[PDB]
Amino acid sequence: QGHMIMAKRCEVCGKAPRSGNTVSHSDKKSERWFRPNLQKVRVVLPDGTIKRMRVCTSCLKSGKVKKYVGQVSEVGS
Repeated sequence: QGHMIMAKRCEVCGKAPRSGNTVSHSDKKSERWFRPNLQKVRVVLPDGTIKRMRVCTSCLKSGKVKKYVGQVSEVGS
């Protein structure tokens, strides 16, 4: 393999979701289930719109993205 380049990655920074080892709690949510290491977080667009985008945990942790707050985890760190 290696020629099949159709993969799901961060639509914000382009990097792939290479870290999804974190068990969350109190979610029990399902937006067509969860993606492999990818959390679609509902963010706000500067054009005045709300969009679900696939964001990598790296970007989620760095929090340097245009966000509408889509993280309700009860643990700080």
